[PDB]
Amino acid sequence: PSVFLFPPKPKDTLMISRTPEVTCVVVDVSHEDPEVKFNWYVDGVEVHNAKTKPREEQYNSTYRVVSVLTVLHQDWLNGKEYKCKVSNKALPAPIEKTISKAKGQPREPQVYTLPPSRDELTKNQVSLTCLVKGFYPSDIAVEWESNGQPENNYKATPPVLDSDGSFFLYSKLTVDKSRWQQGNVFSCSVMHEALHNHYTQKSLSLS
Amino acid sequence: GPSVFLFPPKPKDTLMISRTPEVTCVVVDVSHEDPEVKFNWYVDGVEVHNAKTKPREEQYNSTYRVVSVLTVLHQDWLNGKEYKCKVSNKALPAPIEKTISKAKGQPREPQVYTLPPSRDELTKNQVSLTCLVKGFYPSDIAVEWESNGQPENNYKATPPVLDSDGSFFLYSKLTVDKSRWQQGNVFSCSVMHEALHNHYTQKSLSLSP
Ligand SMILES: *[C@@H]1O[C@H](CO)[C@@H](O[C@@H]2O[C@H](CO)[C@@H](O[C@@H]3O[C@H](CO[C@H]4O[C@H](CO[C@H]5O[C@H](CO)[C@@H](O)[C@H](O)[C@@H]5O[C@H]5O[C@H](CO)[C@@H](O)[C@H](O)[C@@H]5O)[C@@H](O)[C@H](O[C@H]5O[C@H](CO)[C@@H](O)[C@H](O)[C@@H]5O)[C@@H]4O)[C@@H](O)[C@H](O[C@H]4O[C@H](CO)[C@@H](O)[C@H](O)[C@@H]4O[C@H]4O[C@H](CO)[C@@H](O)[C@H](O)[C@@H]4O)[C@@H]3O)[C@H](O)[C@H]2NC(C)=O)[C@H](O)[C@H]1NC(C)=O
Ligand SMILES: *[C@@H]1O[C@H](CO)[C@@H](O[C@@H]2O[C@H](CO)[C@@H](O[C@@H]3O[C@H](CO)[C@@H](O)[C@H](O)[C@@H]3O)[C@H](O)[C@H]2NC(C)=O)[C@H](O)[C@H]1NC(C)=O
Repeated sequence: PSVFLFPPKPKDTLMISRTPEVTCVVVDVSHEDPEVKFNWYVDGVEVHNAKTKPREEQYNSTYRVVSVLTVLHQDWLNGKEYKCKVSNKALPAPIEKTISKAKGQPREPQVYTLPPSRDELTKNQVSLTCLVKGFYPSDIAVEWESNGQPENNYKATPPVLDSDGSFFLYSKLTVDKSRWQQGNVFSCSVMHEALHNHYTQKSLSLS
Repeated sequence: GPSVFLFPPKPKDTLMISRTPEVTCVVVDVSHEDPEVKFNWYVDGVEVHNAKTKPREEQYNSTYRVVSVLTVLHQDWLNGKEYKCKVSNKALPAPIEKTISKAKGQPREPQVYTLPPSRDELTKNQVSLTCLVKGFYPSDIAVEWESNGQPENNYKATPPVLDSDGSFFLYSKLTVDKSRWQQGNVFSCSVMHEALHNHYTQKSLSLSP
């Protein structure tokens, strides 16, 4: 029986309207010993608000059991540690796992929208690029939209370590050439702890 | 006990005829007492006799490490031939065999596009010159920057990323002093990939006053 502990999603911790959660997932729980007990601690102090799922049988004949703790946005961002302790009768000592935000001094992202290269205008679809650089830690959300609605066809690269020890990434949005040439506006919005109000937005249009 | 690792050539070694692509078979945790290792090599089942093994390197836990390098024809690797390394030893029951070959899949030509820095970046000491490379398959690729026929190395590239059509893209960011950009220097983004004519293409980027 193994334990895997998951941090909340970055967008959820950066935005007070959303609800950040840490998730403790226990796998390889047997039929022979099918009950699990969780104990949840924030900075070593036991908490009691966790919601545990009823166990679910997998295709491989084992059980999956999941416990979810809601965390306060500011506790996560302030580096508090979350411990999930799991007990089972086929376990000599219970497994403990501990998670918290990436350590290190935060650096603020610099966001740059780059139009498509002149050479790409011969194609039916063009590439609008969002350079997000100079940020730390790596946890970040970068999204594209137009007229306040999420754009369909894009992908970000993973964050990459830069020479100064900060991170960068690129997000590529693909749009029909006509939509660009008709002069529609597109915006890359970025969320990160080091941004004022955890949010900045940069637009990009043909002119 | 004894393990074997089989490594492939560096993409660009295979992509330029002047360079020497190698398949490298490394053997580790060879016993202190009965060490002698023999290397057999095969290309599509057919034995080849030009591998250059190095004498054993004794470690600091009474274990030997014995590397063996096989030079490979460029066009063989690109044409999907299979390279088998066979390592035998007295302390093995069966000799260990490992096989390796190029990533499969229909090749697709990368498209290459240089993007200048956003005007919002010109308030900084250093600016970002960007090369987008998309539509390529397989992911094996080399991207490099230069100026005035000297390599320009203050750049980092992203990993290849699977795009929404099965092809890969990546970006490579070059960082240069703002002054160098403002003065009209040409920077170029070299791309090397099996699906490009002559395995090479190059795109340039300069300031427009
Ligand atoms: C019966 O069925 C059961 C049910 O299926 C089955 O259970 C399964 O068991 C296996 C192992 O036994 C479990 O495997 C584990 O999976 C974990 C979760 O993996 C996923 O998430 C990872 C992280 O994702 C974030 O981060 C990535 C990079 O950092 C990003 O790429 C992601 O996008 C994502 O980012 C997002 O979140 C960030 C915050 O986290 C945020 O910043 C960011 O912005 C963004 O929002 C991914 O890495 C991972 O992807 C892997 O797999 C896919 C293919 O599916 C590949 O394409 C990827 O490249 C990658 O390889 C998943 O999406 C893992 O964390 C866990 O890893 C650890 O354990 C393994 C060995 O098991 C180690 O090799 C590994 O190194 C990790 O351990 C290390 O650290 C610990 C301590 O920290 C250390 O002790 C250890 O020694 C080691 O160093 C592992 O792989 C699987 O989860 C179970 N499934 C389920 C459904 O529960 C069961 O086994 C079956 N029974 C059998 C087989 O008998
Ligand atoms: C005794 O000492 C030597 C040297 O420290 C150890 O050799 C090392 O063995 C590890 C374990 O397999 C090798 O790891 C391999 O690394 C490559 C990276 O390219 C990876 O692709 C492989 O999958 C694997 O993880 C490692 O290369 C090797 N070190 C060296 C310098 O060659 C050995 O394990 C030790 N033996 C013990 C502790 O019993």
